[PDB]
Amino acid sequence: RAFNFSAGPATLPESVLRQAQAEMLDWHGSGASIVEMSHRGAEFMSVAAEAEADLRRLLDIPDDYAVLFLSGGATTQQALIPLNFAAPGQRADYVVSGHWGKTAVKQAGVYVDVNIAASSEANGYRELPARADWQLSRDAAYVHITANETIHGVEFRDVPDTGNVPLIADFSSSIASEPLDVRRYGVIYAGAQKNLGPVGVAVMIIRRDLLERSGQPRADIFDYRSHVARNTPPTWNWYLAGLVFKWMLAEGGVTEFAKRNAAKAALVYGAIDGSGGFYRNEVAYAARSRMNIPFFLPDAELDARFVAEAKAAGLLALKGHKVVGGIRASLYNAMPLAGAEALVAFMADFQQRHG
Amino acid sequence: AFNFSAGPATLPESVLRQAQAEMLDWHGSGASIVEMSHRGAEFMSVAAEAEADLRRLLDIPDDYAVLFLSGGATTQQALIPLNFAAPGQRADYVVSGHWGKTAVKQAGVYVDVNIAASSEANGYRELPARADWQLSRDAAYVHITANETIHGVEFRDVPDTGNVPLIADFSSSIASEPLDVRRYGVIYAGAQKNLGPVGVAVMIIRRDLLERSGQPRADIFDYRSHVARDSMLNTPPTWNWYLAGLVFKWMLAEGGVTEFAKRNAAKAALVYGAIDGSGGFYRNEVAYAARSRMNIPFFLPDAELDARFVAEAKAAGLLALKGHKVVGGIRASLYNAMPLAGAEALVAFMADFQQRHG
Ligand SMILES: *Cc1c(COP(=O)(O)O)cnc(C)c1O
Ligand SMILES: [Ca+2]
Ligand SMILES: [Cl-]
Repeated sequence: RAFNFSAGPATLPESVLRQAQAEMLDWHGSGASIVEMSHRGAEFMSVAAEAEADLRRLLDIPDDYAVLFLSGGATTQQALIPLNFAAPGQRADYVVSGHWGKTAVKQAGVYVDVNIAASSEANGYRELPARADWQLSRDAAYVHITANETIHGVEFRDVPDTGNVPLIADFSSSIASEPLDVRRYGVIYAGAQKNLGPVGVAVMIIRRDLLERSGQPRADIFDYRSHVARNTPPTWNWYLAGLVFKWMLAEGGVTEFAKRNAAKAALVYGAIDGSGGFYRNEVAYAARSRMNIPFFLPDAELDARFVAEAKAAGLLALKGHKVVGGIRASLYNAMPLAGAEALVAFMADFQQRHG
Repeated sequence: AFNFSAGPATLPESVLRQAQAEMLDWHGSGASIVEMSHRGAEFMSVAAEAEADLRRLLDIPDDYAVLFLSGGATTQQALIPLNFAAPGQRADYVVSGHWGKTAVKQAGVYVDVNIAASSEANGYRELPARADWQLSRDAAYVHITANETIHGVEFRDVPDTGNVPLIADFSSSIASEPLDVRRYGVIYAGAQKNLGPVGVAVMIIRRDLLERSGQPRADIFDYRSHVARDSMLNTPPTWNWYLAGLVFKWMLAEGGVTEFAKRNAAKAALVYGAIDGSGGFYRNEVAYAARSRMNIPFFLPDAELDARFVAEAKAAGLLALKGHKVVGGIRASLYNAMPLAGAEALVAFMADFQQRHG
């Protein structure tokens, strides 16, 4: 098979893509395309309601959290979060463990007093900053973390304690990759084209008491309270997200993905750690991501040969991000265990031939 | 059947057929558009065609920027004052209907909105004379709604705003006829109306306006950064950009905006002809110079006959003709994808309905 290890867009389940193609002119036999459905018609309202109900069941989202499906990606929500959940220039704490947290900080500085409570940038984002050294603010509007740093392969494995300050977490690249204890969070959000919502579908899960905050002066379209009262993806995108949620449920839910993703990552790290130094991962063991695994061969020429020979072998999109170099194997929910097995077998053969 | 919906609009059948056929096999490549990286060479080539085709379709000069954006027209109605006005600066708005009211609503927190002209107090039937507009010398821009879908009111000219740039919402009429882009500071259009349900908004910006500082704002809310990153400042909606590009190609293959000017003038002339010849049986009160070519509301002698018109038309295969809830009546939307034959079928039904009920 052709395994697609792209960090973005994530590989989508074949059956989901096949279904979306097959009924694109004839949804459920109705004779009309999902693309041309009115958002307010009975047909699409059922699609949207099933998408929300299925996501709530997948992640065990309580009724006292709101669920939003949104356009504009994670970066738009990184601007809207301080505008909705902080007073103007109120302090907000950010923990920076990689590129996507830096981006979240960049959007928010205009609107809130952004405090870097901790950062691993000085060591090149090779670890999580130790919780003991975090410098949290008593009056912070929230503490923002990036659950899984997609470029740097750095992942939280424990929900940090932030006292009585709500925790806000960017789960773009790991949402629904394992059980998520929603009640521990003030806000969980995820951009599109990573682990959960496909093209054009960002997700936000919001503890409802946070909607009682004034926030900052803002247009209605930038007010989450107005979104919850009644900037949603196109219908076909929302329908595609709903198909993904149904697929995840059919596969066994987050109980199954926890086991599958742990197994995929253990195989790849095992292949790295047992390679006698030919493959090298530089992330602290306690922070090693299950979802995005960066590693390096002895030089960049071998890195390039690996990407090209892997591509020829049906293993796609393995070149690391520019700001890191090397190789990056992404192992999202729709990547089967067989794909990690195929990568590990290729890694063994490649080393036998070039090492 | 013919679908007269004001939104979402009828998509050309050929566009949906092509999109379905190559969903998993774009250009014979075996690759799906929905899984393409936006910075990969394949989708980069799609985005370049989409911009080139739109520039060709509307004759957009090089000193205007073209953006493809998520968030719809309402998002851009908040971003326009944040990008093109200083905090609290005067901004002039012309309200000829409900989409203008929505634009005012999004902007009021960021700029000192002045209603330079409005028809709200008479149910949006008629705008004041141009000489009675209260335009502000210090305004950051004048915002108009080119076509208002609920009341069927359209600018058939371009108002003179002096040296204050004109910003125009073309969601329901973009590419329905030639447009002299140079007469505008900003042209923008959300999806679902004359573009059809393509899932992306377009903006056309005179590049000197990007030299303005606007208001302190996140980078993701900064059109300057969107232009610098070619509408890929963050992850764009790729599939939707691709669908919009198919619509542009379809519009060019039909003969471009000169052909749609002819077709849309002919569809509207047929329907207004049926209204105007009816002896008052079909009522439309919009002054002729402001009559929309794209959304044509009219009223039967009473609401019971409006309901009979909707129902009997539906049974005749003429769909989605009920007027917006806030006005009642009938509304025939006649977007680019609606063929002349649809207007002919509607007018034949209008003649038979009046023969029977009148
Ligand atoms: C991919 C990714 C993003 C991307 O942000 P968008 O605005 O959706 O492009 C954000 N956060 C994380 C953790 C990511 O992995
Ligand atoms: Ca600040
Ligand atoms: Cl749409």
